Amino acid sequence: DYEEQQLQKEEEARKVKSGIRQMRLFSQDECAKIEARIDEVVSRAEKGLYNEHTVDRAPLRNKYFFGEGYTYGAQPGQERLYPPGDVDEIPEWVHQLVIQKLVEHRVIPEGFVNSAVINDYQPGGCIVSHVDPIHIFERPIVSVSFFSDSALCFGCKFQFKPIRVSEPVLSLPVRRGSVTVLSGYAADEITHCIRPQDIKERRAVIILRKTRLDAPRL
Ligand SMILES: [Mn+2]
Repeated sequence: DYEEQQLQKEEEARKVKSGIRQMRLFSQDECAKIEARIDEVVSRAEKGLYNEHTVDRAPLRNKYFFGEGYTYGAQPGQERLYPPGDVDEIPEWVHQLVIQKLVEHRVIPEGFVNSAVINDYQPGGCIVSHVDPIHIFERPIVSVSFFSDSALCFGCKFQFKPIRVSEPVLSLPVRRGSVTVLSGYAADEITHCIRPQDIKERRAVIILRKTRLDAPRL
């Protein structure tokens, strides 16, 4: 049975990989300049200069929503965009330093991205198993990593089983300055998550997405 389980995990991992594209697009210098602006965002949030729904604080992780943000609404799936104008606009530097570079290297089309979420993790931070809500966001899902090298996990059923019973279907290395593009199986047909032990130093990720025109709002 365990041999079968193992072969099955390998097969699923192949399928996950089919929907993953990665590249290193930001040099150490570009990363440093972007990292300084991420620190500016954190500073302005701590000064209380953003709207309430822009900033979501948790013990080992903060989220900063720009352009569009979402939350669980009263109950498609339950996630809902905030009302228009509730979250702060995407900062110019995200357009100029990050998105424009992605467009230049043909990762996404011009005018695709209208949502930018900055996730800032301290060592030990955790994200629950999830699929990016398909009734909110079009594919592909793009993420850009900063401050340190880490890992993104796919197939996250292990989160709900005892330690030593299960493991991620795929652990994907995500290096500082790398761009990760999720489509097909990887974005639609399996969960992803982050494990505390994989965050060894501060890690930040800029998640760049397109909201559906018909995405429901609160
Ligand atoms: Mn996600």
